[PDB]
Amino acid sequence: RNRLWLLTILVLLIPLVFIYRKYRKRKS
Amino acid sequence: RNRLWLLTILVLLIPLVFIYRKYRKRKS
Amino acid sequence: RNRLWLLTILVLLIPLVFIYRKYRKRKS
Repeated sequence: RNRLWLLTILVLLIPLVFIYRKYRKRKS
Repeated sequence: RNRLWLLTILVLLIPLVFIYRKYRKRKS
Repeated sequence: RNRLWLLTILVLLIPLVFIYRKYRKRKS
């Protein structure tokens, strides 16, 4: 009811990174 | 009575962002 | 035949794109 289930969960989070790319205004 | 299985299906979908990086089409 | 568990393993992989951002810029 957890642990292994948690690993499956992490990927769902990854669409967040794409949103960050859009913000990419200036390099730092 | 449990959409937990459905959440697992979503995770497979995020590799799309990785594909965008390969394009390197600057802005878009 | 039936490898539903295998499909979940693919899902773990997308966090890799986020990791590249952590590395920053190299080239050198």
